[PDB]
Amino acid sequence: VSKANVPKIDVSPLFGDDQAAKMRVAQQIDAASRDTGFFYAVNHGINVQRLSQKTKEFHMSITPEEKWDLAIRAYNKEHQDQVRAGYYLSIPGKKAVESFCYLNPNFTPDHPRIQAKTPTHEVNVWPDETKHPGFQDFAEQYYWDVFGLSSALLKGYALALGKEENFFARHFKPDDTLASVVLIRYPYLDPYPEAAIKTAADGTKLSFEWHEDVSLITVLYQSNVQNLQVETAAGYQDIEADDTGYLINCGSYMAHLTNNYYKAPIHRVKWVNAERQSLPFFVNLGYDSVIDPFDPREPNGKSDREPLSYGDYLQNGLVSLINKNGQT
Ligand SMILES: C[S@](=O)C[C@H](C(=O)O)N1C(=O)[C@@H](NC(=O)CCC[C@H](N)C(=O)O)[C@H]1S
Ligand SMILES: [Fe+2]
Repeated sequence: VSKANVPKIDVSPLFGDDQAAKMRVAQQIDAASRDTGFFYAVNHGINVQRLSQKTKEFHMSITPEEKWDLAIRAYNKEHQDQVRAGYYLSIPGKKAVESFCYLNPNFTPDHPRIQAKTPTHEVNVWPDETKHPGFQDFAEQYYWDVFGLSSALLKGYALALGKEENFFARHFKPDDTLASVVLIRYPYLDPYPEAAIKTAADGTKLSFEWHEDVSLITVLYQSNVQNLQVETAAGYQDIEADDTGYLINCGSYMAHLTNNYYKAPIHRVKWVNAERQSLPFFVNLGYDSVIDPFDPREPNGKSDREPLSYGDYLQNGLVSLINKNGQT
């Protein structure tokens, strides 16, 4: 299988005030977005080793009792309000992956969207502090650290598209973003259950089938175990692992907004019998954010797509994905 072109882009100018340097970053983002659709963000400023250590400590110490107590509705009918946030359980013998999802820490019981019980907004659930000292605080701070990186990246994408740098970022705000963190555990298992292994039409053993992301962009930390593949005209290609960088790609909202100038790349997860982490941040806008679709290939910038609200986009997409590839 050939290796995918995934360049490493030094994104540090996007945090500063050197506008020319920022355009040179934007060109690299443009190039990667028009090629395979992936790049690694390097010099991003985030302590990923500490993220992976705190995440390991949580995954390896949470107990079965705690998983039920935090479980989303799909696993625990008592928890009707938890569609998105909480624990996603494994099924020994059938489903290997397990994960924990949390949303904007500002979605508190007094937040006006929580009061209105607006879809896709939830108050996060957390384990007991004494059993997981430091974990909630760590995870909440991680949310804001990756939010800051994501805001810088959105400035780069906006420049790359010929827009002013706050074109996306002005819709990405601490008080209302629908962005989520997922702390995914892919375990080592001996024997590994065949029912937990899917098989692609080409024969490749998979843990998660082909999909486009439900996001504006995805900002991903993973361990140094190769597993991702991207579909290109060349066929599926392997994305090399880099546990020092953030793997970045566009989701299908970006594809809508840009009339597919920046495609949401189709990708999938190969089956690997290895204990590893996958820690995506899904960059979602606010529930009522609307960006007028455009097309940077057309002289007048005009597109024949209708405007779509982020909240409608997100609620439909999350359901569709579960229907396509199954409840994670
Ligand atoms: C790089 S790979 O595609 C990332 C990863 C994986 O399996 O490692 N994936 C997931 O997990 C899949 N994504 C989802 O199921 C969407 C989760 C959305 C989330 N529960 C939310 O409420 O925001 C996909 S995006
Ligand atoms: Fe994905």
